[PDB]
Parts: sequence; structure tokens; C-alpha cells
Amino acid sequence: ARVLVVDDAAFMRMLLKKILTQAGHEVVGEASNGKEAVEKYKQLKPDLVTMDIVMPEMDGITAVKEIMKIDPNAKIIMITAVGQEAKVMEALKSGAKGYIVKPFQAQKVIEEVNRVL
Amino acid sequence: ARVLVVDDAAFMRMLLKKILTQAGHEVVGEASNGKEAVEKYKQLKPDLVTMDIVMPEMDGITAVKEIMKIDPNAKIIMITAVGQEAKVMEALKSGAKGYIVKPFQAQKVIEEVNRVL
Amino acid sequence: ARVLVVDDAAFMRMLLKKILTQAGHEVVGEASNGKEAVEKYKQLKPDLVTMDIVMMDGITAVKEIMKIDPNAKIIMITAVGQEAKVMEALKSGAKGYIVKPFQAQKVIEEVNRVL
Amino acid sequence: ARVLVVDDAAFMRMLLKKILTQAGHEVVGEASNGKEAVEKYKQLKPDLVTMDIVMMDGITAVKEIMKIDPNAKIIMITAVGQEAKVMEALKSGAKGYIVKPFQAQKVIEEVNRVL
Amino acid sequence: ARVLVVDDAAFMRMLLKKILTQAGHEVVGEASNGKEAVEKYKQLKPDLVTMDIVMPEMDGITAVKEIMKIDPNAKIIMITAVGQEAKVMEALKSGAKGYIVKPFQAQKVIEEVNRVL
Amino acid sequence: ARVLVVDDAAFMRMLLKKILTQAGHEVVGEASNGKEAVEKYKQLKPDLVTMDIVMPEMDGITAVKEIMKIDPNAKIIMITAVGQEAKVMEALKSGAKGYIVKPFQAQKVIEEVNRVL
Amino acid sequence: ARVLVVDDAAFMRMLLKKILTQAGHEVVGEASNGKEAVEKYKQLKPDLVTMDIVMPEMDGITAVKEIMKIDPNAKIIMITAVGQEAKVMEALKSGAKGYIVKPFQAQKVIEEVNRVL
Amino acid sequence: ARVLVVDDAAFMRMLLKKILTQAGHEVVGEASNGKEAVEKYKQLKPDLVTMDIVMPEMDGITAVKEIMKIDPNAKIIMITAVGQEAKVMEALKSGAKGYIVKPFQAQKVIEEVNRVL
Amino acid sequence: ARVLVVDDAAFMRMLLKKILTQAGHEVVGEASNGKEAVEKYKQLKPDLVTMDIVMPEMDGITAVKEIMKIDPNAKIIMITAVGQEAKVMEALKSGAKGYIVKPFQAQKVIEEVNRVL
Amino acid sequence: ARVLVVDDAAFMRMLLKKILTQAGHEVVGEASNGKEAVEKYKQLKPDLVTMDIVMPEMDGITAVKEIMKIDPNAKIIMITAVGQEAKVMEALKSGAKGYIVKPFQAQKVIEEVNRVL
Amino acid sequence: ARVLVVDDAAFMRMLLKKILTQAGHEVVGEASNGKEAVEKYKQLKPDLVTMDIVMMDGITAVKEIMKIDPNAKIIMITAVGQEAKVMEALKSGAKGYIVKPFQAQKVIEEVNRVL
Amino acid sequence: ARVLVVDDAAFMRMLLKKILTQAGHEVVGEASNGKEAVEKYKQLKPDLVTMDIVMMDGITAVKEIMKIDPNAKIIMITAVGQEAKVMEALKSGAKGYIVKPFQAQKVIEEVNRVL
Repeated sequence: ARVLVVDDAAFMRMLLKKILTQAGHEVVGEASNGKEAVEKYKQLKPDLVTMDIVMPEMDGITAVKEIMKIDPNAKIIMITAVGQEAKVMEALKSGAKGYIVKPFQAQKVIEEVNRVL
Repeated sequence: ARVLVVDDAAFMRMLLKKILTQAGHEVVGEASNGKEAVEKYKQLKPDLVTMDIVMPEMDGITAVKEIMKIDPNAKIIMITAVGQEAKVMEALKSGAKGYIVKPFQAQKVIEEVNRVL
Repeated sequence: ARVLVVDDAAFMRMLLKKILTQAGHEVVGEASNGKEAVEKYKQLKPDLVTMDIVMMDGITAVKEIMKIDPNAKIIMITAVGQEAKVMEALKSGAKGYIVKPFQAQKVIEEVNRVL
Repeated sequence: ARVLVVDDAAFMRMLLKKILTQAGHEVVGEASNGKEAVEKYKQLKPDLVTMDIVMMDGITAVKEIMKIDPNAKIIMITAVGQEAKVMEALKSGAKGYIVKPFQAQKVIEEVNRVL
Repeated sequence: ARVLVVDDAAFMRMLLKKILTQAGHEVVGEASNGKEAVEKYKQLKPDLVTMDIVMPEMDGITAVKEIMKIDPNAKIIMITAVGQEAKVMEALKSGAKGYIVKPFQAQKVIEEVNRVL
Repeated sequence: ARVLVVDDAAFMRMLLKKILTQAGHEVVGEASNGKEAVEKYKQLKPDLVTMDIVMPEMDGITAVKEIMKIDPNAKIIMITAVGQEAKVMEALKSGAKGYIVKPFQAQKVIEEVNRVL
Repeated sequence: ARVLVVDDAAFMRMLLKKILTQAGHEVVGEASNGKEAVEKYKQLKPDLVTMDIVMPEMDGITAVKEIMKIDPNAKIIMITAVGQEAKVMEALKSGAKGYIVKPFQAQKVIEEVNRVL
Repeated sequence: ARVLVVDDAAFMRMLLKKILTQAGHEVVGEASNGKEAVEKYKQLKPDLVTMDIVMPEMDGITAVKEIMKIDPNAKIIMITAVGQEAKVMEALKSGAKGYIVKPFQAQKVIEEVNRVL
Repeated sequence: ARVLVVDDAAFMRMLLKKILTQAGHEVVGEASNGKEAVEKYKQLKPDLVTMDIVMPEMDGITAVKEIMKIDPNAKIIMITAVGQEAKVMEALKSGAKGYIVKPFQAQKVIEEVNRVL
Repeated sequence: ARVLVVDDAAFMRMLLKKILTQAGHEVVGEASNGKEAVEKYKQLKPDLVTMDIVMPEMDGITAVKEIMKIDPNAKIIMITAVGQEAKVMEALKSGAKGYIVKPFQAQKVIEEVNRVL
Repeated sequence: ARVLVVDDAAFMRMLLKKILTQAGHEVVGEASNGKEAVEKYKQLKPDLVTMDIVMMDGITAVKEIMKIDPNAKIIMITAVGQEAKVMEALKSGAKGYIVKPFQAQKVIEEVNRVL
Repeated sequence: ARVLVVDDAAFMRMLLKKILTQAGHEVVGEASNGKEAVEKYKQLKPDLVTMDIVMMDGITAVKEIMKIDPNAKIIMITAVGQEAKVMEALKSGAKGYIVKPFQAQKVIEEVNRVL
């Protein structure tokens, strides 16, 4: 069978891939999160999917909060896309120190890195 | 000057890594999701984190539902960890056909793969 | 001579208690399940524990029904903490589950999905 | 729409029956254990079965008590057909067993042997 | 002229076998207990059976009790077949320390041997 | 450890012996019925006993009855020891055709074999 | 006109061979089971194949039984993988004297060969 | 010792043969299935047989499918017994060109051979 | 006067060696773990042994972690038996790239070596 | 490739070494325990490491027992840290003749050496 | 495209066979030594041969050891069919031999005779 | 009583070692070929040596095949350090070589060049 292997841990995808291949199956693709598994399913139409039941769920804001609990002096720069300004605002409130804009202009990224350090 | 780079898109991590390295910084690690960013922060104690504001949020159950919308005959095997049985149950209800237990015992994985196919 | 009596059936605890008391022993406490027996053991330090096992399981019944009728429609009832068994029941052919305590609307929604 | 309701608790069968009937379904039969559900399935050919699983087990409780007190004295209660579980309980540290239905003299003889 | 020889004492079967063979008969099988004599009769359809009137009668439970009288610290592991669980239970009650399951899986046999020792 | 292996089937003693030896244990003796296990325990004082839960229980009379059910024309000669005359009598009643006496005198055994055939 | 004849019954192969030859065809090969038919097809590239739909295939246990009928003193070692213990047990019961485990450890193979001889 | 080596996998026979020969034994023959092992036993009278406990069985239908993969223009006639019709149907669907029932008339066998060519 | 010095700490072996030599003794060998002390005793037959009671012993997983600290691009294949899957999983998580199973099949060892390189 | 082979069993290192060499790889070193594998890695910078996941650990007490089996007149002094007294006691019971606590005075070490000789 | 594969290591023949087959070639035969390769060549007439023969012999080793130590004690380990070589080894200074397959008892008897 | 065990098969060294040790001897070393046995003899000075060397070479096989078929196509499989032998094999008529460890791609490239 043609198998899509889904797990956030690269090494776990590799272990499962080895077992599946030894049993005669072909791993036709891999994914590390939910959204990616859906897209790869559409594209590859595998006979079978294996999926870790823990898929990454933690949003940027929560990650900022957790890092700030571990280290109140942490320095975090957010990357924004357009339309997510509300979330960046909240990330800054929760302790992030700045942000940079995609697509990256190298000079502006570096200027912001220097300001934050 | 020691930087942890966090983004779900590999090519975006590579572009940012190149800019940071050219400017004299050392990229000491990378992460593609929130949970991984937190763990890598604890472990690496970087001077600086760059973090995409959109981190993967889709849980396993939602990924199962979405795959089932695309293909009502999809064959999906969940991987369970201990303590997540409620979520596996719901994944099965939402259309997953079976599950395998970590740590993997190859013979049982294959037996479950064969039952599902 | 100090005895902790464990059985899920109240009347069976009472019958055993009567026999033990007539023979000169003191029933110092009672329990109706394993977890409760452990707690009472810590607390009472009895000389002796009597324990009844409560044992065809649900999973086998699901398998047997599916052998008789491969199109059988079975909905499991679970409470919180029994999810491992429901998982196995679903794997063995059950089509869904409903949660105790029952919320009528959710029971009916699941009944309709399964039919 | 024809439903076989399976649960060891009578009152839970009645609560589910009420909800199913109010939603327009017919409860065509009831059972309190797996074996009985299989027999009733053959006989009634229901469109749908609801089945409650009845699940810390006795063996784990024996193990936990033995961790707390390696000299604990535990006597299992078995009926005919549960011998596999008693065997495992004895292996996990229980010192004996008594048979239901209880014969007072044999219970006391076993209590004395174990003490 | 085709003879099934039944006796619990090997040397008695050998003496009888020698006499029968010298007299021109063919010993087509041997058995050392009752159950074995019945099975060998079905299978061999001998013209004649010789059978010691004392066949072994001691059940497993009695053998456990007798060993325990000789040595109260004896360590005995029962082998169970399916359907004999009541007898194993009673053997454990009478002083046996554990049991192993046929067919033997070597790792589990050894684990049980180690637990008992 | 020093192990006494008890099982009515020779091949099962050999299989268990192989597993025990591979794990480092020494099989110091074997027995095929209950009575023999007790005697060997006394004599060998093993650290450990393995014992099949089904030990032969069927007496001579039952074996005669069972053989006669299988083949009403079966020809069975009993071997008697002194003191077991009641059992031989019952074996004859249940369909055995004769008996021979231990210790064997070859001539008398053969005379009885010829009478019965 | 070049024909491969496939049937598990030798007599049926002989009858078909005779008829085909009398009609002017050349029987270029024969096979008595499926696997053999495939191999002979690759190798001989016949114009035509005749093939029985049912080839009955003798398993290891049956082969042990048949060899033991031919020679009651036969010495047979089974080659097994892990997980086949029920079948090994049955093979031993039917008269096999031992077993060796794949993948092979040469030392253990030889040890088992020596024990059996 | 003189050894008959029985295994369906050629490479496994070769590995066992090498180990046996290095230890000083003589592999006097090989077989790849049960029936062949029996015949070789009769003929060679080996001191010892090594025999894989699982022989894989290719059925007629699979053999037809495999031949058709090797040569899509293969010409196959199912010469079979009555009562197999579902399997013959499937063989015909999988590419077999003909069928006859045994016992047959020579004339009709040849007529079917001619139709198929 | 011929002394074997046993201690896991190199500095402690050096200090003891110096003191023993200054006092007129000859240090004929050193060992840093138990197994090594035994072997060196057999071989050197010293008049005297000094021995630390506690030698801490590094397991496979710790060795993987330590090698990965020294060289983050290290390529490590674990050698495991069946039943150790939890430990292999952890070794892979700690940075090992694969595993091979004892007893060795040479072909699979090489296949895994090639995959990892 | 250049390979470092790590396994506590010499014979297992030799089997793996043979397979690797036959396939064209170079075994550049060997180790029998974790600590030794780390040191050899630093020194050899191999392309690849094969490493048994379980390293067996001989403790000091076992090493004392083993030495005493080899030579019942062995002279062993336990040079140890404070807080180990139960284990030293057992070592003395198992035949060690002396003990000193580290850190020590040279003079007292030598005095204990002299007492034991 | 028809290939004869020659290598003394079975697993190396198998690896090369797999690579050749994946590339579209047919492995028509195998051999593990030179003499066997020649015979298989005659018989199979392959388009192509791959060959890895891996080749100091026992007799030379005996001679060299005897030069180093004229009192050396050497036992040859031989199978049937190698008697000419054993003869020569004994002439060159070896003191005995043991025959494969080994009986432990005969090995020990020969070791004792030679010492 | 101090024994050097010489055999190209690891498992045969191990079997002989076990028998020798059970009989009271000490195996002080092992070797898998002649040259190694000589070196180990010098170094260990054993009381006793057991030796099984098992020895047509590749070059002769090439020559014989070329006599049978002057258009034969032969590829040598070599490791590093055997270049002198490959040279001679090519001179005697072999058309190419492949180097261990194999890369599949290089094997195929060489097979295609030679055909």
C-alpha cells in the first residue's frame, strides 16, 4: 500500500516509515501537522494514513506566554503576515519585544534584531 | 546573538537563518510549531527568538474530519499515547479505522495495518 | 481478626459480614470497588481483606454480534475514564458512542448519525 | 428505530429508554450483560444496540495493597467461571479464596488457614 | 499378534515386550498411563492390549500438596491449558507460586521463572 | 537454577528443558506423573519444579471401559500385583479377557496370550 | 505448439502429455504447483499452458507426519521464526525432534543439530 | 551427518547449507516444499531433515495472475475438476483463454487447445 | 607488591599509582570498570588489588547523548534485540539515526547502513 | 565508510565487523562499553557508529566475587567514598581484606596495604 | 543482460542481484568460488559475469610456526576429502588432527595425546 | 593448556573454544587466517594451536572463462588494497570493475559501459 505518514516528530516518521517499508508498503509522503496532512492527502490520494493523535495545537501567543514564564527576560520578535495584527498585538502585550514583516527585507530584519538586543 | 528560529515553513526558516548568519548571529536551533519552540527555548536558552505569529493549530480529530470530507472512504490509523484515549475515541468516531500503540512492536503494527486495508 | 470486606454487591458484603462476625471476627470497614479498597486499607490496616472480582465482556459481545450480523449498528455508552474500552469496541465494529450522564439532544444526534 | 438497550444498571436502561422513546424509537428489549445482549440480538434483530461497558480492577487493587504492605493477607471471592482472575490475583500476592455461594464452615476454614 | 503394552514402569514394558517379541508378536506401541492407552488403542487398533492394573492416579493438586509437605518452601510453577483454570487456582492455593501458558513464548516463561526464584 | 520438569508428554518435557537450558538453568530430572514427581522431588531437592496441571488420573478399570466403548471386540489382558484383586475382578467384569502375574514367567504369559487370542 | 503442463497429479500430467504429443505438440515442461508453474513459464516461454485451478499444498506439519509414517525413527528439526510457537508445538507432537530459529545463529543451529543426533 | 534441507526460500537453504557444511555435515539434498521433502526423504534416507514449518502455497489463480504479468499474451487453459466454477471464472477474467473439465475426452481437449491457439 | 588499581576516575588511579610506586610497589595494571578488573586480574595475577566499590556505567542512550554533544552530525545506528523497542525509541529521540536487529541478517544490516549514510 | 563498532560481546563485534568488511566498509575501531565508545569517537571521528543499546554493568561487589572465585587467596582493599558502608561490608564478607575512605592520606593507604599483605 | 553473479558471501550476491534486477537485468545463476563460476559459465552462457573471489594457506602457516618454534604443537582441523593436505601438514610438523563434525570427546582425546 | 584457535568461521572458533574451556584449557587467542595465526603465535607463545584454513583464485577463473569464450564480459568486484589483482584480471581479459561498498548508480554505470 501507498501510505501518508503523519507525526510532528521527524524521527517518529522515520521509525514508522522503516516498519512500513520492511512490511512491503510505500511511504508516498510525510506531514508534521494537521493542515499539512490534509493538503498532502488531497495531493497524494494515499491508500492509508498514519496519524499521531497529538498534532501541534499551540498558537504563537501561548508560545510567547510559556517562554515568558520560563524566562521573564526572554527577547522575542514576532513575524507577521497581513490580517493577523490582532494576534501580534496580543503577543507584544504578553511580552514579545518586536516584529518583522514578510516578505523579508534583510536590512529591516537586521535593524529590528539590533533594536531588540 | 544566539537565535532560535521558529516558523512552520521550512523555506522561511532558511531565508531568516541566512540573513541572521550573514549579520553575524548564530542560529542555535529551529522549530516548526509552538510546543517545539517552548522545549527548544528551555534547552537552548537563546538570546533571541524569532517566531511566526501563525503556528499550526489543527488537532488530530479535525484533521481526521477534514480528510473524511475529502474522501469518505479514507483509511486512517491513529497513533496513541497513554492519556489521550478520549481523543483517539473521538477520532475513531469521526471516521478513523484503527490505532497503533507506542512504543511500536513491529508485528502488531503490521497486523493492524493489514486489518485496516 | 480485623477484616476489610470488599464486594460491589451490598447484600454480599452483608452476608460475608454476618459469617465473619459469627466466627468472632470484626468487620472494620467496607468497600465496593478496588480504588476504595486501597484507600480503606491504608486507613484501617486490617489483618485481612476479602475481595470479590467483578467480571462475556462488552468487547466480546460486540465481536459476537458483528459475526452474527456484519451490518449491526452498535453505540457504546461511556463515562469519563472508560475511553480505552470504547476505543477497542469501536475497533471491533461499534459505530459510535454516547456519554453519561445523558444529554438528550446529544444522544439523539448520535442515534441519527449512526442510522 | 427498533433498539436493544444493554446496561448492567436497571435505572440507566430506564433513563435511556425514556430518551429513545421520546425521540420516536421503540425499545424492543433489554439486557444486563454481554451474553444476554448476544441472545437478545439473535432473537430481536434490532436496528440498533446501545451497550454500556462495565469497567481500578481487582488485580490492580491487590497489587497496590501488596506495595503498601508486603505482608497483607488477601482472600479473593470467586464464583464458578472467574477462575482465571483468581489465579492472577493469587499470582499478584493474594493468599487464598472462598467460593460463592458461601458455605460458612468453608469460609471460616479458609480464613483460619490464611491467618 | 499386534500388541499394545501398557505399564507405568518402563522396565516392565521392556520385559513384557521381549517375551512377546520372542514368541512372534509385534509390539506396535507402548503407553505409561490410562489416557495414553486409550489414545494409542484408537490410533493403532491392536489385536491385543496388556495393561497394568495400577495406572497413575495422582492429580496435579495432590502432587503439589505432597511436595509442599516434603518442603514447605518448594517453588512450583504450573503449566495451564485453557479450561483447567479451576485446578490451577487450587494448585496455587495449595502452595504453587505461579504458572506459565502453553503454547510457550520463551520470554514470558523466563520472566515467570525469574519472578518465582 | 536446578529444575525438576514434570509433564506426561515426553516432547513437552524436552521443549521446556530446551527453554530452561537456553536461559541458564539445569534440568536435574524429569517425571511423567504425580507420584513420580513427589519421589523425584525428595531425591533431587530441586530449586524449582515445573508441573503440567493435567497429570494422568485414569485408572485401569476406566481405561478398560473406554477401550471397550471404542471397540466391543477388544482383547485386553490385565497385569496384576498382589492386593489389587478387587480391581482386576472389576476390569474383567468391564470386558478384559484375562490376566498375567508379575513377576513374569515367560511360559505362563505366552500361554495366557494364546488363550486370549 | 510448445506446451507447459501444470497439475499436482502426476497421472494427469502424463495423460495430457500423451494426448498433446499424439496431436503434434511438444510438451516442453511440467509443474506440480503454482510457484513451479510461474518459474517454468519464465524459463520456457511456452506457446501454451494447461493448468489445474486447485493445487493442494502440503504444510510442514503434514510433511513431518508423512515422513514419520515412512520412517518412525526419522530425525526432523523444524525451522521456525518467532511467533510460530503453536505450530512448532504441533510439529513436535507429530514427531519432530527439535527446532532452530531464523534468523540463524550458527552456534545454536549446530548445538541443536548435535542434541538431536 | 547427512542432511536434507527444506525451505521455500533458496537463500535460506543456502545460509543453512553453509553453516552445516562449515561444521562438517553433508547436505545431501534440498527441497522447497512439503511434497518434494517427502520424495527426497524416501530417496536419500538422510540422517537428519531441517524443515521450515511454514510452506507458502501459491494457488492456481495466483499462478495465472503472475504468468499474465510476465506475458500479457500468455495462453492458458484451465483444465480442472467440476465444482470449481467461481475460481475458473476468476481465472478467465484474469486472462486465461479456455477451460475443460476432467475427466475429459482427448478429442475435446485438443479442440480446446486449437480454439485457444 | 604487584598491584592492580581499579577505579572509574582516572585521577584517582593516578594518585594511587604514584603513592604505591613511591612506597616500592609495582602497578602492573589499571581498570576503570568491573568487567575490566576481572579480566585484568586473570591475566596479571597481581599480589594485590585496590578497588572502588562504585563504578558508574554509561548505558547506550547516554553514550548517544554524549556523542551528539561532541558532534551534532554524528551518525549512530543502535544494535538492539527484539523487546527493547522503548529504548530504541528513546535512542532515536536522543539523536541516533537507526537500528539493526540481532541476530544479524547481513543484507538488512547493510541496507540500514546505506539508508543512514 | 569508516565505522566504530560498539558492543559488550566480543563475538558480536566480530560478526558485525565481518559483515561490514565484506560489504567494503572499514572498521576503524571497537569498544565494549559506553565510556570507551565516547573516547574512541573523539579520537577516530568515524563516519558511522554501531552501538548495542544495552551495556551490561558489573558493579564493584560482583567484581570482588568474581575475582575471589578465580583466586580464593586474592587480596583486595576497598578504596571507596564515605556513605557506601553496607556495600563495603558485603565486599568484606565476600572476601575483601581491607578498606579506606577517599579522600585519604598517603601514609594510611600504605599502612592498609601493608596490613593486608 | 543475463548475468552470472560470483561472490563467496551469500548476502553480497543477494545485494548485487537486487541492484541488477532493479536495473532490468536477469540474474541467471550464482556461484561462490572459482571452479563453480567456470562450470556455471559453460552451462549458462551469460552475457555478463560479476566476480569477487577472496583468497597464506594452512600448510604455509604450519611451516612458519615451526620455523619460529621447532617444538610447536599443532592440531589440524579437517573434514573428509582434505586428507592429502592433512598428510602434508603432518609432514611439515603438525602433530595431529581432528575431524569435523566434532565430537567433544574425540577433540579432548586428541588434545591430550598431542600434549 | 594455553591454546590459539584458528578458523575462518567465527562460530567454529566459538564451538571449539567452548569445548576446550569445558575441558580445562585456556583459549589465549583467536585468528581467522594464516598470516594472523603466525603473528598471534609469536605474540602469545601458546602451548597448542588448532588450525582449519579453508583456501581456484579470481585470476584463474577469469583466464578459464576467457578460454571458453574469448568475447566474455567480466566485471571484477574489488575493495581498496586489491588493485594489483584487478590490474592482472583486466590484463587477463576482464572488461571492468566495481568498487565496494557499492553505490547502485555506479554499478549500473559500469554494467552499461561493459555491455
